[PDB]
Amino acid sequence: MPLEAGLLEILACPACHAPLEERDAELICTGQDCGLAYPVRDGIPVLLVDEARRPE
Ligand SMILES: [Zn+2]
Repeated sequence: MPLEAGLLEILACPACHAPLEERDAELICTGQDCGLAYPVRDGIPVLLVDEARRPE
């Protein structure tokens, strides 16, 4: 009962599975219901919905 992987190189949002767009030091969610923004902290990206930031 192995967990699904499907190439870990595939880009997909944390929960709102959809295309992601990198911008400078922040990541922007792209897709139909996407639009959330995730800033990089200490060189580490944020994949938490609660910490996700809304469009400026
Ligand atoms: Zn997304």
